[PDB]
Amino acid sequence: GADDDKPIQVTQMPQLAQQFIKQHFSDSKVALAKMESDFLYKSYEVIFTNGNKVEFDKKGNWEEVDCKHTSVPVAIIPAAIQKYVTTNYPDAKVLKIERDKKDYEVKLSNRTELKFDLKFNLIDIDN
Amino acid sequence: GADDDKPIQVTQMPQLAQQFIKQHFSDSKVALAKMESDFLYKSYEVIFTNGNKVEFDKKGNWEEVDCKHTSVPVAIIPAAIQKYVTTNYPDAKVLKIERDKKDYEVKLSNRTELKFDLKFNLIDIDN
Ligand SMILES: [Ca+2]
Ligand SMILES: [Ca+2]
Ligand SMILES: [Ca+2]
Ligand SMILES: [Ca+2]
Ligand SMILES: [Ca+2]
Repeated sequence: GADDDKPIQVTQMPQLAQQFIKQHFSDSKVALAKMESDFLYKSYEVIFTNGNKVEFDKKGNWEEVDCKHTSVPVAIIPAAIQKYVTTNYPDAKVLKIERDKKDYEVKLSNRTELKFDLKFNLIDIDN
Repeated sequence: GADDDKPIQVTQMPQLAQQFIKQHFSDSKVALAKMESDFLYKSYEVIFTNGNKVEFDKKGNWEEVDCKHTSVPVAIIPAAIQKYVTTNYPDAKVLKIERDKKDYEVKLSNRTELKFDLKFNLIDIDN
């Protein structure tokens, strides 16, 4: 829970996560890194000085990239999802992307939320 | 996709969905009901005249209750989740709840989003 939050240095994060930050957020500055946990999970969150955030699983694989203050770096977005978005919502940016073992969620700047299965088939549009 | 939306009467929705509306939204008025679909899914959405929405799977089982204009009827919220929310966020209402085959998402009026597994163990807090 919230009481279990533990601030850490970026160097205490999994190496996969450290690499991801360097790869995609080289131009951003880290405001706070923490380990988030409860009885049955552990994750890592990094918040940048512009308010954007990335959350990683215990292995350092991203699970949430929330760039609502700018937009999500395109390299992170699966090509089939980027094509769907740029075809059908050409005036929107992707503000957040999430993934788990079953789907991707994408939140657009026009407030639409899309969900895709792991084979990038559309399974929900919410406006 | 958006082009496939098909407006319908509420009586064309699965009976489980019709029952859910009557059970929990007796005081609301239906503005629009539709079948939503793409190649690999079908769902049903009902929007009320106050802007709240419920989405159901093809069988009429709710998957999203978005009551951001009021709050989610408490009877819909699993007891363990209601207890977590009312303990740790006593000033918040639940504005949306979602579920799938693996987790529940809950969005609170203070903008916090919580995720629980199907056994109601906390697996994410996002602020
Ligand atoms: Ca939908
Ligand atoms: Ca939905
Ligand atoms: Ca989800
Ligand atoms: Ca989190
Ligand atoms: Ca998260």
